[PDB]
Formats: sequence, C-alpha cells, structure tokens
Amino acid sequence: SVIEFGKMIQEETDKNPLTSYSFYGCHCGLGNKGKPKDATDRCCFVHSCCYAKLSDCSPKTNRYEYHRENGAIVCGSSTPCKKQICECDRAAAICFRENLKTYNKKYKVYLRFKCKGVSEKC
Repeated sequence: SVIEFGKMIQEETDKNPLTSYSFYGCHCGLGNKGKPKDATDRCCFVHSCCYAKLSDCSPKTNRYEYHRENGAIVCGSSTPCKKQICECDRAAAICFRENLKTYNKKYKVYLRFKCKGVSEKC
C-alpha cells in the first residue's frame, strides 16, 4: 500500500516523501497528464503505469511485507497481488534513488497547468 511505498522512498533516497515526491513535476502523486519533466518525473510516470495494470489489486490500500537481503528490497508476500504492487513500489524507489543526481528543486511543487504534451503509452 501507500504506507510501504512511503517507507521505501525515505529509505532509498533519504528525502521526506511528501515534500519531495508527492508534488514533483507532472506525474508524481496525483498528477497524470503531460510530458514528464525529467528522469525523476519519469519514475513517477512508470510507477503509475505499474499501478494501472494492477487495478484489481487495490495498490493504494493493500498492505504487504518487504525486507532486505544485504541492503536490497525483496518483496516478501505470497498473494500474487501483494507481490506485484510491491514490485511496482520497489522499482520506483530504486528509480528515484538512481536519479537523485538530476533531482530538480524547481519541480518540487510544480504548477500543473504548465504540464504540456502527451505522455508516452504505458
């Protein structure tokens, strides 16, 4: 669920997830239209696609377990849905971390009417 995703983000990037990732660019949080602003915004866009595919899994509220094996996130649930949503979250957190080098503070709480273009296809 959003609780696990939230933990994951903070563990992987050391950033406050609400301030740093919930209003970023065009696709983080609730945003969903426009061409993504940069790599970070793109992590948001693929994470949304990942959740779209798993609509029958209640990605936002569905709780799951995860742990680490030498620092790596391992999704640890048996329920196919819990495994899958976790995979989405995991890939996103790693994506955020792998792209901290281009994180742009100017996009933190981006004015969404500025979002132009069509995003890629999921």
